[PDB]
Order: sequence, then structure tokens, then C-alpha cells
Amino acid sequence: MKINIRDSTMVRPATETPITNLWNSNVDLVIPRFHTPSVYFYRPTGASNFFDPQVMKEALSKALVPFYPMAGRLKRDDDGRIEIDCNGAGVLFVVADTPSVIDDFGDFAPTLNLRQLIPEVDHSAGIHSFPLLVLQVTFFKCGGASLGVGMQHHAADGFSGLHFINTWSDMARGLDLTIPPFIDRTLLRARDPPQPAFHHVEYQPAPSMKIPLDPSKSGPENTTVSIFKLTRDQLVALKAKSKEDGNTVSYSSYEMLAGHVWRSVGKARGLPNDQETKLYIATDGRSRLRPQLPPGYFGNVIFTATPLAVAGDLLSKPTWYAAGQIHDFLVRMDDNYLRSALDYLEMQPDLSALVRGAHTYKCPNLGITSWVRLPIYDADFGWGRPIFMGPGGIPYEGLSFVLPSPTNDGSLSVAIALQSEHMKLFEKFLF
Ligand SMILES: CC(C)(COP(=O)(O)OP(=O)(O)OC[C@H]1O[C@@H](n2cnc3c(N)ncnc32)[C@H](O)[C@@H]1OP(=O)(O)O)[C@@H](O)C(=O)NCCC(=O)NCCSC(=O)/C=C/c1ccc(O)cc1
Repeated sequence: MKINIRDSTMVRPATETPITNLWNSNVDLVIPRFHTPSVYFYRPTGASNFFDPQVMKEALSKALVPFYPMAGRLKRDDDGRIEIDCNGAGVLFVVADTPSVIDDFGDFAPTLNLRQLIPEVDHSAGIHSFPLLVLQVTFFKCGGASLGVGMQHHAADGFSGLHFINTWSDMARGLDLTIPPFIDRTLLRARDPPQPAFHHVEYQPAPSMKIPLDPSKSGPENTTVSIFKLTRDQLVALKAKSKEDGNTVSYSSYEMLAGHVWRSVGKARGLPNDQETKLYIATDGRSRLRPQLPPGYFGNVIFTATPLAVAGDLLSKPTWYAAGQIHDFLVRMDDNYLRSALDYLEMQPDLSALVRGAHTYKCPNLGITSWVRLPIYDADFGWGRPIFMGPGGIPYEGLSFVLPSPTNDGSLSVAIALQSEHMKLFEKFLF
């Protein structure tokens, strides 16, 4: 899998954008320290026109006017707090070629030679050097191309990120902005003074293994990334179930699915009865914060639900028990709880310390991020919607994504990184 960079360009906003510093809220700070990798794959239309770099770059430049912070840089304020320096410095746009064909990627598992479709950032050099957004269009010998996205998560969550990407693809089709970015994270400013109302389990350290894992089995070595498809039908049966073993309470499709994955993972890993496993579920607070956020709110509004169970219970009890634990946390996360969370974060002396990076997600724990509602397939640059869109490679073991069907259809895909031996067993999944 060899990549030949053809051309590299620092694209700037088409016109003068505001020169300003953009404050980060507590949840723009407690985010991963890296560029979130995502990848789109497109079949060729057969037209010579296909993904014309000039069309792409002119559109990019246009989109970087309403979404100008995306073209800025990181800097710290006088208190060492990370903020966005909106200096319109720009976004990296790379074009590459490869002798490989798209079909080499087979099923499109986020293995991380898929990371080669995204330009790599050399982190430091400084905090202020590397651009917030990197982009690579890669032309395959088969005629198709990929779009690789690397987005510094301080700029935005996947929700605002997609807002920008889709807006970009729109402008490439001569269309204009639809919902303008609303740019002001101070709506998530903590209350003054901070008064937490809950004990927030989502910010407490993850359970470690009672018996220390074999390092020759648990490194990034011997960590495998795979994908699996549920049909629907299996998704129909999965949600029901639920009535299993006399149980009367009806849980939601996500809840039953996430519990099933969670449970399937524990079985695959052979967790002993007394072992605790913590599940990390990324939750969007746009819909829950009850003063109610503007459409096109530009930033991070991701909170975290973390149900916990002893494996003895999780794996021996029916799947609706796992779904129950999940539901029990998800339902507690109303505006009041979220506001409590912001105030809790406000009282911590260093938010960088609360950033999960697995350790957090390593065995015996797990993260399930669902993109099922994200408009991940709307990025049509003029040559059609992507045949696939997924995480640009899963770094940590124990991290997993739920992807919606490109065709649609009511099938889902689960993309997961597990220890290699554990991965073969993870087919408690279709079980
Ligand atoms: C997982 C949640 C918490 C719930 O999902 P669900 O259970 O499947 O929800 P459903 O779709 O089944 O049903 C939701 C509906 O339930 C309804 N509901 C409410 N309570 C009830 C009730 N008590 N009874 C029955 N119905 C009810 C409620 O109205 C709600 O409606 P609505 O919210 O308007 O769709 C979901 O809302 C959520 O918070 N998702 C988080 C978004 C997410 O997964 N993001 C992934 C980010 S990963 C990342 O780092 C991104 C990096 C990235 C960066 C840049 C990029 O370009 C790309 C990626």
C-alpha cells in the first residue's frame, strides 16, 4: 500500500475572515488530543472531471469563510488554557496517487494502513504549528478516490465537523451554505460558582484488570481491527429478544445493540466472574441541554455515559440486562446532569488529565461510538455520495464504532479493535 503525494497546498479562506480568539468550553478541552481520522471512498463516475482538485480547493476556500475557525491554530491564553487562534492560516489539502485499487480494502475495516489516506500531523514543532484540519484526496488505479479527514477535536465534534464537510461538498456543487455555523462556545460556560449535583462516574478512572494482562498479547502488536455487518433481520431479532426470559420492559435498538456488543466483547475476552467492565458511550448533548443550543452550533457537545457491570452478571444474565444498565445511565443525562457535569469539570485542576486514551479502553473496558445518525454519507462533491465512510483507523484496542448502511437498507456495521485472539471469539456477536 504505497502512497505517492502528487501535490500539497495550504488552502486559506476565500475572503477576509474575523481575526479573533475562540474560547473553548470544558468539553472542547476534555477531548482527545489528536486529529480524528475519518475516510470516505468514492467509485469513479467515468468522467475525466472526477474530483478535480481545483474544484475541491475553490470549494474548500469558500467553506472556510463561514467556518473560519477551522482554518485557525491552537494557542494558550494567559492562564495556559487552550483556545483557537482564528488567524485564517488555513487548511492542509493534499492530493496523492496509489497503484492500489479501492477493492484492496475489501470490506473497509479501519485497519490503519487506512491511516495512509490521511496526511499525518507531526505534533510539535509546537501547539501552534500544525493546522486543525488536514485533507487528502487519493486517486486509486481503479479510477475511484478517497477523502481522508484529520480534524483536531478542539475545533469541533463529529457533528460540527460533518457540518463543515457537507457544507464543503455542497459548495463544490455550486450550492450555498444552508445552516450557518453559530460560533460561541460560552453557552457551555460552567455556572459561577460551580455546583456539581451528581457524582460523575464518567470522569472516574476505568477499572483495571485484576490479573495483569500478558504484554505480548495486549500491545498495539496483536491488536486487530475488523468490521461486521448486521442485516437488519439480526437487528430485528436483537431488539426482540428483550422479551427474553420473561422480561417485560422494552428497550431501544441502540440500547439492545450496545449491550449486545458490550456483552459479546466480555465473552470474547473471557472475563472472569469478578471482573468489572466499564462501557464508554459518547452522547450528544445538543438535544439534552435545555436552554437549547442554536442550530449549527460549532464545537464539542459530547458527553459520556458509562454503565458498569461485573462480568459474572453481564455475561450470565440475558442481553436486556446489559441494555438496562445502559438505559439507566442514558436516561439520567438530562440538562441538569449535563450542567452538573460542566461544573464538575470546572473544579478539576487540569482537564488534560481527564482525557481518555486507552488505558481507558483497553481490556476489560470498551467504548461504543455511534455514527448511526451522523450525516456521514451526505458529502457529495459532484460525483456522487460515498460508497463507504468510516473512522480513518482505530488506534486503541477496545474502541468501537457503529456505522449506518451506505445503501440503506436497515443494516448496521460494527467496526472494532480487539486483541487478535479475542477477535476470533468476538462472534458471540452473530450468536
Ligand atoms: C446514542 C444516543 C444517546 C441515543 O441513540 P439511540 O438510543 O439510538 O436514539 P434513537 O435514535 O433510538 O432514538 C432517539 C429518540 O428517542 C426519543 N426519546 C427520548 N426519550 C424517550 C423515551 N423516554 N421513550 C421513547 N423515546 C424517547 C427522543 O425524542 C429521540 O429523538 P431525537 O433525539 O429527536 O432523534 C444519541 O442520541 C447520541 O447522543 N449520539 C451521540 C452522537 C455520536 O454517536 N457521535 C459519534 C462521534 S465519534 C467522533 O469523535 C467524531 C469524530 C469526527 C470528527 C469529524 C468528522 O468529520 C467525523 C468524525
